[PDB]
Amino acid sequence: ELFAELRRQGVAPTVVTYNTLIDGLCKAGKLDEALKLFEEMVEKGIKPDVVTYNTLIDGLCKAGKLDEALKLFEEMVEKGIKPDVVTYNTLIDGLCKAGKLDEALKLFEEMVEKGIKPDVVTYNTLIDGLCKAGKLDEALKLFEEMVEKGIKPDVVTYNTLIDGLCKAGKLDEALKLFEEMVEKGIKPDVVTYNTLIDGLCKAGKLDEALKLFEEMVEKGIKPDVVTYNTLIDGLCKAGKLDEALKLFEEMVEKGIKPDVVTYNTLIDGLCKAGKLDEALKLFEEMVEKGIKPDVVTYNTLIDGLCKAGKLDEALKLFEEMVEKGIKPDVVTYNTLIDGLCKAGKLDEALKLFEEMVEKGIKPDELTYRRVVESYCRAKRFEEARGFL
RNA sequence: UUUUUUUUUU
Repeated sequence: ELFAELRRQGVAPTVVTYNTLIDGLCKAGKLDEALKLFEEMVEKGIKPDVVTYNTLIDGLCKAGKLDEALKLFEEMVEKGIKPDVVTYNTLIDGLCKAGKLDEALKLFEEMVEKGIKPDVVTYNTLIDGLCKAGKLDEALKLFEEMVEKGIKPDVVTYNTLIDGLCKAGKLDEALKLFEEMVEKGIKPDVVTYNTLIDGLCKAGKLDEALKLFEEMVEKGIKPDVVTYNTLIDGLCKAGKLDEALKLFEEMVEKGIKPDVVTYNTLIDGLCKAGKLDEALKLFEEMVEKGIKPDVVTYNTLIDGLCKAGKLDEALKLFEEMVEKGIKPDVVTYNTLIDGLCKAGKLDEALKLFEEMVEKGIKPDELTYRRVVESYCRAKRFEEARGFL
């Protein structure tokens, strides 16, 4: 509202004010209103700049609308508004996270071709894409390459590689790398410790994780919500749910405020244990304390109910889910498809795939495998061949 | 004023 008022008087809105606003709308979520602000400013004769483009482009990548981001990239190049190292960083990230690492490497080549030097963020972004694509190998290569270029690895560089190494099973390497970053002027942070803690929990070394938690508290590094979500998931997975609820209480007492992941993590643990009551209790409680269940909450509950054989209840939560405006995803659909299919409700399952395709959700491997399976033991085999 | 790392669901 302050905008109209500022206009009203004699203050001509800058491009930075529109950029600030558009960023706000792109974070707050509402993308299409951001686009609308873009058109409004274009109209008023205020020229969108390279920051305007980068902002919208980022927001479109993170709304899943990649190809639209690329439309905007095209458009900015048409206008002579030259993409900069940030434009390319944004797009490289967007491509890596949409499973198009090869195209990302393309943009990486191209920016150099245009006299744009990759910076520490470019490298961090690619080392992350590389790791998450299984290519630890290439990631470390890149880590050598950036030092060759005189670009100084930062905390994010080390955090990224510590994580990749953990995820590949190489806990010992991650630890040695942690030591290396300390032996340098790089002070680890909450993320370094959170990453290491997660790595220790995943490898079944929960007490080493708790030790490390003590050490970060000692070293003056305040644990955050992620720290506690990580230890809570570790305890639930280790089968120690009492202790996890204890840590939950404890974080509330330490002034850490549980978020949606805290609640999903607990709901998962309780569902997996078969304590579907306590789980539903926490679902209602989170809504009560005003923490909006997302798609993972409902997915988690639905899978808990299907696994218990409470199909009706599960389906019901799917309905309530939609009615609350919560948009399903491929996980929701794989879960119900799976559950229906186990129940000899292959027809409905197929219908669920139909709807899935009709709302604009990609089916993914598991969906394919699953509906093929169900089509088979049915048994309509030509029906499956045509479905693929 | 915009871009990179850690935790939860099939």
